[PDB]
Amino acid sequence: MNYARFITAASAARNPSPIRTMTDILSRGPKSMISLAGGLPNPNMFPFKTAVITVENGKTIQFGEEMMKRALQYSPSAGIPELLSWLKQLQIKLHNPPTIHYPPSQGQMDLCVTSGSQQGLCKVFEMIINPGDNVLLDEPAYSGTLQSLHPLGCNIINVASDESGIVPDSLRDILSRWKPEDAKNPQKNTPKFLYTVPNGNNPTGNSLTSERKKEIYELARKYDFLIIEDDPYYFLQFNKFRVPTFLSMDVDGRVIRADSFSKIISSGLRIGFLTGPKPLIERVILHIQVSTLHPSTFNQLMISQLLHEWGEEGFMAHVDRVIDFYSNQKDAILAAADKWLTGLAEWHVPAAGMFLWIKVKGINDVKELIEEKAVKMGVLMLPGNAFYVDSSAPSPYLRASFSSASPEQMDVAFQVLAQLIKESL
Amino acid sequence: MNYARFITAASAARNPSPIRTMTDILSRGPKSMISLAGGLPNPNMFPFKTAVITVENGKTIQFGEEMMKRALQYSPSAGIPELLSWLKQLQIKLHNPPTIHYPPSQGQMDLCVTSGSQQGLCKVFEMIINPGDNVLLDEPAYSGTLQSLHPLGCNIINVASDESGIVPDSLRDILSRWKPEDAKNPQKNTPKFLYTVPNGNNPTGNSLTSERKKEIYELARKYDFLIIEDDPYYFLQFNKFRVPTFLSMDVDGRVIRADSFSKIISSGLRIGFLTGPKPLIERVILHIQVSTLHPSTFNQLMISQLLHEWGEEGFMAHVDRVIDFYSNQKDAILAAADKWLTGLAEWHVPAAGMFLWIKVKGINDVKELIEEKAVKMGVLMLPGNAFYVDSSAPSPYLRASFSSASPEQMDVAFQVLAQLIKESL
Repeated sequence: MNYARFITAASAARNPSPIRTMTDILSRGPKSMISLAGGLPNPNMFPFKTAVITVENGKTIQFGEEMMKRALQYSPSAGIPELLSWLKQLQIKLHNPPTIHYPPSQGQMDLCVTSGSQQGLCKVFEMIINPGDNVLLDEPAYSGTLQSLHPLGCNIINVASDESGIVPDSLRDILSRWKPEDAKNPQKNTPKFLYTVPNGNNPTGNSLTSERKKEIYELARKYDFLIIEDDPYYFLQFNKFRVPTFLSMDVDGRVIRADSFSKIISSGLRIGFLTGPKPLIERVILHIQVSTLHPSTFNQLMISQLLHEWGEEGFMAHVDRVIDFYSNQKDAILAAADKWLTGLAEWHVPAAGMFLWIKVKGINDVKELIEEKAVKMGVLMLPGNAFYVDSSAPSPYLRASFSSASPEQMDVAFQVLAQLIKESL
Repeated sequence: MNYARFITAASAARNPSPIRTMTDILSRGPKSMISLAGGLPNPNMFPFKTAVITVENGKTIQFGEEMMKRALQYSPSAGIPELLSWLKQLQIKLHNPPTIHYPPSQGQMDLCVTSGSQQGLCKVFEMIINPGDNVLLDEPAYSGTLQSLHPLGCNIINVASDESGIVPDSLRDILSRWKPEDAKNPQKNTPKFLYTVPNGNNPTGNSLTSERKKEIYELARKYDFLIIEDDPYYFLQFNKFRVPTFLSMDVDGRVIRADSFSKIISSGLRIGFLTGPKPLIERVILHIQVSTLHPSTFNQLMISQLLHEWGEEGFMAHVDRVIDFYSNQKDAILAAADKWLTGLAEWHVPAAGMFLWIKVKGINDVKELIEEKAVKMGVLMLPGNAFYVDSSAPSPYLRASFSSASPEQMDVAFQVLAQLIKESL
């Protein structure tokens, strides 16, 4: 409703970078006209000439001479138009956001392709946070998010969470520190946003329920804060009826969503995208315009041509193949845990994602148990300390990945782990 | 010497992001050991399987099944090791920096592959600048740099420049506002750095001389500021004895250099690199670790395999082919200017780069002359207003690109331009 409340002075001060202003009046109008105004290098000098990329369950992708020249040249900061248009239709199909036809100033849905979803998130955090600002999130959280927020000088207020994600009652009690009208008061420092990973949180594997999302959204309206929906495992849910997203219920235009292709299409190509209210997305684009400029044109065209030949049907079929693999991996690590860790640890079944979150009984810090008996016993898992703001506190938790291990390796790994628990206890 | 003076509180507060700490003790030591600690998605799910990329004057690049899996997966934040090692040897060959074997803390040379050179520059500006800080540069300057510095709240102090770049006498007079010891004084606000494009400045085309670089470096030592050497046209110099760089004379470890492949290899692949003192490069890497994470693995491997088969010899031969093309383009636009604009405008011969900088006689603002008689006469060039901090001031300058136009198009464009000058005058 008043987006200036969520934009720093520095972010609001950004102005558009003109690599389109004079290259603008060239297509339409006088088609026979000469322009010595662009800042583009001559692509005929570039050494790569054609490309052929094979695809499993898809048509081979080919860049001919002219397409290769485009792939090797600058492109628009928000992304190439055919990828933006395909992704916009995907978001309408999956989430039907209420904001599609809003006026720009009151939150019209807008998309920005980013160089990985984390780039979008980082520039969103930078857009909003002044030192001393209060922000809300649930621990344990992705260590990369915690390391991104740390230098911004915000106070991170932990919201309680359980096996169904954020607990609305905890959020409501935290917010009772303020009155709703304090959000309009410059002195009061009400929280600027709530950040969460609603599906398959890294490291816990837990996901929010539909009922809790509705409750949380009502609190976000009442105290007027944004919801940053960081959803990189949205396409890795094992339920296969997906819970409606915050974006799908965002009648106010207060949700910024980050989607990722890193887990289903490619992490190395560095292509994700943000969806959110136009005034906030515009601030991110302007920051991109003076940093990365745009995501790799080559990699966007690879993905765009894949997605267009797949169609939404082929995309969802690919998603379902990937879910099938990870769900079988999940069953396998749960079976190994059932056999070897029962009575020595506790865990919840992951609802989505790639990780199993294991609490060891009768030990206060597993960092000693793991890092010390590592090279020794030949097994390695990740201590949970890194997923809390205070990583120095002791943690009895371990994060175990099931993305790659074979059932044999899982059995060996947990056999070894079980013996150390019984020796250290 | 004291790098903390050039690092903001927020930048200094960044800590390493652990996507290597536990994936570390896996290669060496116990080679038979199981790790459930990584955070990598399974690359067998990714849909692209092989790639074949043809190369002019080079061997065809092929990604087989295993190389493709690597290209589609996360990689180190500073770049893939074989690209970093090749680029390090290139920098030693071209610049033999004095800092190669310094201790890390006193400026050991370090490299970071970035997602385009401008990303490195942006994160360097963000690393250094507090609101109110003073910075030095020469106008006219690249509009993207000006738009990057504007929201950071620094005072930009203009240093005089002529056809040989920055004028040392102007820099010395500006610096006489302070005493050298003021650089150690928290209250005095001596300039943090000098930024310049030393070869083929955009928009002027002018380049610094060797004698002036030595003078400028001595001033940077005396008043202890950094030199940010933004050199995207280093490989597009028409002289073909290249002037020694600031990096080549950096005995103190006070130079941060940005190199670009955007003009010679590819702008769309978004691959550049920073070279500088390890403590400052480390701050940039940590920021990358929470934003883009790394440059596209796929595109790095494309470039790395090209460069390794070329060798330094094949790389320099490619550079010389590109210089040959742009120098012939330069001769062509100068010929068209000689024929049609003589007596109506003044220009200096570009020493490097892609642009001709034209001053129109007897008119105060060419923005009216160009933008209004655009669709009309069918010719387009870029008003110079965008390359000054105060873009509202009138500018009699035009930037004309010679990267692409044919000699015919240049003749037509300047014929049209000449008539408007004679009608408007």
